[PDB]
Amino acid sequence: GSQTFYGINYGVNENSCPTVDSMKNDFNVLKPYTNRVRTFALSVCNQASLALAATQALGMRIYLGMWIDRPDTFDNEMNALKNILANNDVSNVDGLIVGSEVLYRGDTDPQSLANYIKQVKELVAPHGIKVATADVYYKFPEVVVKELDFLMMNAFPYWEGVTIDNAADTLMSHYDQVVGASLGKPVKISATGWPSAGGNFQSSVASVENENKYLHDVLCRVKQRNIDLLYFSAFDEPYRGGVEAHFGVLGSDRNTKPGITIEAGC
Ligand SMILES: OC[C@H]1O[C@@H](O[C@@H]2[C@@H](O)[C@H](O)O[C@H](CO)[C@H]2O)[C@H](O)[C@@H](O)[C@@H]1O
Ligand SMILES: OC[C@H]1O[C@@H](O[C@@H]2[C@@H](O)[C@H](O)O[C@H](CO)[C@H]2O)[C@H](O)[C@@H](O)[C@@H]1O
Repeated sequence: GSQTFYGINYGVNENSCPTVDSMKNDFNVLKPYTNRVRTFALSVCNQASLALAATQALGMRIYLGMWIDRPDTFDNEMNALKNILANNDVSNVDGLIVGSEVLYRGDTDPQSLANYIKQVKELVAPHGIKVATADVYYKFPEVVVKELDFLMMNAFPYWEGVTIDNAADTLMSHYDQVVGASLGKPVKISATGWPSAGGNFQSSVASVENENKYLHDVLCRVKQRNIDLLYFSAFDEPYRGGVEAHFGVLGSDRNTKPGITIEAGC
């Protein structure tokens, strides 16, 4: 069952940073279901350095994310990347995700993002690390795609008001659109998930039964087409509030969630 998830997204509380041992304990709980995790920032809580130590001690692999929005974050994250290359083994890194939903938010223009990606690639390619960026299905302009090794899609049919019966079918449809913008490069999925509590979004209903269904459907669909998927997310995160506090496969105290069965639908 350590093949059930290709990988899993792992959240971090910036106002209450973990330790190496605390990360090791967290990743340990996940080991029966996966061998791979993903972090969202390099410098924040020094999380990238600590997660490399934790994954390596446990024999696991990792995707490393760079968090860029405000102008200063471009300098800070690049300096953190340089420190990582000098202070860490990186042989267990499957990719570097340069920004997440940068174009969706309008943090910067397409040409500027392409230039930053180009600089990142020049630094890590001799270390043997492939580069991507993550964004919504309608935000992959050619000028950005030209600089990538591969593409990663964030897509949540829940935030689209899509009903649970149609949700995984819609995910796959959005995937086909990213392929259309891919220039023939490989396409992966960096994030999708479904909340267990916190109300509804139009016809999209939040419940334990629905998260269970969505998990089964997506795992089946990506297996049929040989698509690599990072599920969102590992544990519930209360400090986000409301619906955003209920995306975990497991609970906030690292116990299992009653009603969730971890398995693929085919
Ligand atoms: O802590 C770094 C940045 O994290 C951002 O939230 C992330 C979300 O975009 C993503 O979808 O989920 C992960 C894990 O739950 C979050 O870390 C914040 O929005 C940023 O303000 C923050 O700098
Ligand atoms: O609350 C805003 C959230 O919006 C999400 O983007 C949505 C996509 O996931 C979804 O597939 O499409 C719709 C537009 O058709 C987007 O709004 C982000 O993924 C979240 O990070 C964000 O919090």
